Amino acid sequence: NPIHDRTSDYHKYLKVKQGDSDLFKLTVSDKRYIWYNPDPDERDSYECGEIVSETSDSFTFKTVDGQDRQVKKDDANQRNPIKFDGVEDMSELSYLNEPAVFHNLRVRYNQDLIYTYSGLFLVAVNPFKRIPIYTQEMVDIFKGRRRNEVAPHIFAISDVAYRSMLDDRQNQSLLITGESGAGKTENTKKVIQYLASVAGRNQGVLEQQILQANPILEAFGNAKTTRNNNSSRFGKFIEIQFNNAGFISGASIQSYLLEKSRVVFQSETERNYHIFYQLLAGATAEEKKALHLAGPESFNYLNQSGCVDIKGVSDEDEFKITRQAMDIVGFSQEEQMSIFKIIAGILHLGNIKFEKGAGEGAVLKDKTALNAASTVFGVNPSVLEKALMEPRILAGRDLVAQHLNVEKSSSSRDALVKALYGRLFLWLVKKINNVLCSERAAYFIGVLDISGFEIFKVNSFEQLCINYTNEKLQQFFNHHMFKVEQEEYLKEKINWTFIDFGLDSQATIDLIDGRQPPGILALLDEQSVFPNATDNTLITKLHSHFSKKNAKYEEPRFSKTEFGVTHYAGQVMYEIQDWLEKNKDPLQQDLELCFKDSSDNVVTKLFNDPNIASRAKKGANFITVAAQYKEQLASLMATLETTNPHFVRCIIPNNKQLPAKLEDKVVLDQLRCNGVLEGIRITRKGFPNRIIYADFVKRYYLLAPVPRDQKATNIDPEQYRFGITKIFFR
Ligand SMILES: Nc1ncnc2c1ncn2[C@@H]1O[C@H](COP(=O)(O)OP(=O)(O)O)[C@@H](O)[C@H]1O
Ligand code: VO4
Ligand SMILES: [Mg+2]
Repeated sequence: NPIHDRTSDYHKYLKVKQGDSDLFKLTVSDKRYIWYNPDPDERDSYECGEIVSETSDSFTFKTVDGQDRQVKKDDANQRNPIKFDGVEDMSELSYLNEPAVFHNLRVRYNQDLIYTYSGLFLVAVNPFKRIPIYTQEMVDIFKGRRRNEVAPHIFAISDVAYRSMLDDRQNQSLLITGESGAGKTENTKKVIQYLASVAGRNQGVLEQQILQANPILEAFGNAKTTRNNNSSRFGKFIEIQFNNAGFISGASIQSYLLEKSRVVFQSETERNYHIFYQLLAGATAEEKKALHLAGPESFNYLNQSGCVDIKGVSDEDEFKITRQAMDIVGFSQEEQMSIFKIIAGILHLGNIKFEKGAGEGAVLKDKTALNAASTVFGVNPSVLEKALMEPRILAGRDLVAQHLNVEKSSSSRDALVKALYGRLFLWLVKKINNVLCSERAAYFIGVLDISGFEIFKVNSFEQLCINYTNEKLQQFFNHHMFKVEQEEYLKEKINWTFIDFGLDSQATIDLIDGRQPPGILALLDEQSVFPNATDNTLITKLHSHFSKKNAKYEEPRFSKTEFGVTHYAGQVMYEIQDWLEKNKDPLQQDLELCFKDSSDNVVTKLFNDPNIASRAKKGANFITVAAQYKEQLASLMATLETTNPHFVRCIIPNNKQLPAKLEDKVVLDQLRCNGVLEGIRITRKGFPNRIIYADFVKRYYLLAPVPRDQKATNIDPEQYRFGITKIFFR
């Protein structure tokens, strides 16, 4: 038993190293310590000091340098006894304080132990390096073990969810939180791997396909951002489905909010979606020929950030992986080819150069890019050109051709690319889901991997929707961990004295998505269907409604085009530029007519399938992006509310994507804003386990002298409470 064998990889990689003679000595010391701030300005940088004296209300301690300091016992952050250093469950700590919590995570991190329990949920600190803890052998160990019998691991939280599914015959969810680059997506992948393994029908196809969906989605939905070289630029809710038996019956992926604008624009040093680089790199010369491709430097859509490659990554090699995945998922050779033609057409489109013509309306002097694109997409070039520069619209009922200028024509070509891309993405997912749909699921374990909280020099509409989503997910944790928990206690009249954990994202949530009074999204929507609205009228309106009126909102004095929102993770300044267009998400209809006529089977679907091509209508207008997403999100949350949730809090160690470099301020801000300590305090202070008397009696009347057919209901009364319908236990 590797679990017992100090020589096992399990022991080696998942357990705290045996401390030494000396350590033993320090461990038995009678000395007492405190965590303190050598510099009170830097409240997150602590030192260890020996408590030398004490009064009824204070502690006197020595500082590093050796000097002595005094503190109210009240404000003291006592250091836990060293035997606690590296503890698997921080709820065991005697002293629950910031520096102590960070310390324990630091101890574990320093020996490559990235997983640590915080009471009922898991904390995962990104290592920024490979740790061999995810092998089959590793998986095998977790298999069916109680959380308590094994070390903290994403596999273990996965097993528990799985057991709870089968035990309670209830659906579950694995909610993995974190800011951008925290490790949500790596963890998610581990969750899937585990489930596939432990509930996989052995004798691995459905299962491998489930697995294989991954690289396809990431090649098309991930990109290098300044915070993450493999940033998920869309969110996903993966439903792992199981039959009555507990075997994996299927899976389903729901995608959210693809950052379509990345296809046409990328900030300095970032990348466009990986796929673009994989194709250019992994394409054959025969393919490169037929697609009229060159290197990324030859394309405006890939040659503006200053970055075409990611250290340690081989686009050409990933291309092969993407392709095999498509192969395993089942995409036909023809399908794949159309897929690449679409990518290639996008690239050429991007190369179209509009020029001012006669007067205002634009002209296209060189048709190379235009012809190349038309040729790969299987659409008519003149038709496409007219659709770009002179699209037709109704003026009342009259039909008028517009004559767009250089700026509008480019924006339109951009809009066409974005729709091509977003719809291709949706098609890839739908294609994947259809392959994976083969059973009327008895249960599911849903894994949520969203784009996490992010802040850039320029935060736009995409950032707002992302951060809003992260704010809602945090609220869901708050709700679950504290709101609902206490209500049960209070409900069951167990004499719980309500505690205010001080964590509440409601006000921020409301500021954003409130109806009445209207929040930011409501106002954006109103202005969005207002004929004379401009980004300027929009911002003015936001300010008029929230400036000096909403606590979570700020109208900055240093800018006229930005507004600030105070999220759980920090305040973010948003630039209003393009918001109406972004919310409206327009696309000239003549563009769509051009594409519905494509000789390409895939292109056709993107434009002809109402599942992909159709826009929903809200009265006299089509639905906006905001309303639409707000709705998707609300629906997600409702679904989650029907599951038994398990939280994984991913923690980023620093902002450099470096291993072995745990930054205290970095980590502490996350622990603070995620509600980690409060969450530990609740686990401690309260009563996790509870059972209705009758299901308790019925279940086991056997330990009894007691019938099977409440009050009657030895074991110690310290760890138990008597509720009004159930009894509670620790
Ligand atoms: N458990 C882990 N093991 C190894 N590397 C990891 C782990 N978790 C995260 N990483 C590293 O951090 C990077 C960002 O992680 P990721 O899951 O993509 O973040 P996000 O939370 O943004 O999804 C990964 O590409 C990988 O380099
Ligand atoms: O960087 V991530 O949080 O996958 O968008
Ligand atoms: Mg991710």
